[PDB]
Amino acid sequence: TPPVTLEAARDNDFAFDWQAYTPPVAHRLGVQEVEASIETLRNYIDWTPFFMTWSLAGKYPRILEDEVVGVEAQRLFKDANDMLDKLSAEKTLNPRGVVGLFPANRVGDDIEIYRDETRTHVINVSHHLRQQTEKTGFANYCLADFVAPKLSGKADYIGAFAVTGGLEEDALADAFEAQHDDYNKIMVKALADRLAEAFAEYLHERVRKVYWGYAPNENLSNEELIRENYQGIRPAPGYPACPEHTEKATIWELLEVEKHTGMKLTESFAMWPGASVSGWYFSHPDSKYYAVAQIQRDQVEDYARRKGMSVTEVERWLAPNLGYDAD
Ligand SMILES: C[S@@+](CC[C@H](N)C(=O)[O-])C[C@H]1O[C@@H](n2cnc3c(N)ncnc32)[C@H](O)[C@@H]1O
Repeated sequence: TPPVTLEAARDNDFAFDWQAYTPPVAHRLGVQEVEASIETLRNYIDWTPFFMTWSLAGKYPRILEDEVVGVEAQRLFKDANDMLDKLSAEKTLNPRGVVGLFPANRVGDDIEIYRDETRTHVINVSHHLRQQTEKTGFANYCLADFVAPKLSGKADYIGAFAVTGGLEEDALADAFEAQHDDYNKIMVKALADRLAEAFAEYLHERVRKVYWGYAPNENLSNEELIRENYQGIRPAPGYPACPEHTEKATIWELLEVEKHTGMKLTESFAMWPGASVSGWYFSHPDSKYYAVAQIQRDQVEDYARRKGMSVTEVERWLAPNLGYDAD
């Protein structure tokens, strides 16, 4: 579809009646270090991606019943589960995380995060991109649209989190590798992954129910959680609704991630350990995932100005999304 100017994009933003909506107030504002045991996390594991890691197709649990790959799947799963028992027992892989909730308001395509409820001092800004193609009856989405504009005078909030399956991940895989045991070496990385992702599901649930607290009586099964049948979203930088990776640096700063979990970001803004998940929390009932997709040169120059970066640095990071021939 033909791109649109940034201005026409911004003119077709998410239309909602803010004067008639009262965003839910965050019950626990602030930053809180969190933890979760392997035992608790196992109830939140989505196993389908583990089987796909072992090049097996099929969705858990039906996959355990496949007359051809069923038996290999059952072996994998049994070994998966005995290793979990062992890391659980020996406390050798320890999931760590941090979560935070903040007063926030939308100004343009960005989200201002305030030091407190007087909302007079911006401690950080969460920058976002807006879809830049001609949209038919649908707004040109930007994640900032799901937070109340500062102009509406409504108090709103945003949350963030960073979780890891454990800082031991490499020590464990490194040891399986030294003795040429690539099976378990894969096994331990595949599990740390499931655990990181389980912790993100579990923590999002605690946020919906207690920390932000807008859905205190929520009672979803793990399959309902996997189907995302809850109110709200937890977009992660790097994913399609927010493809710009350097924003992981804002989360690291807001939650003081390294100080509270030992998790670090690299030169290309990847997270260490490898089994880690970071992102934002949005409470709006209408929030959803989508792809920003191809963005034009006017959006790149504006984004660079807001971020305080040169247009070429922004070109490096948004390269998969430039809707024009970059250089
Ligand atoms: C990666 S899966 C994780 C849950 C799944 N059951 C699993 O275990 O893999 C879905 C997650 O990816 C991120 N995500 C997916 N689509 C996204 C989008 N379009 N924009 C931003 N983040 C997105 C969100 O953090 C979301 O919770």
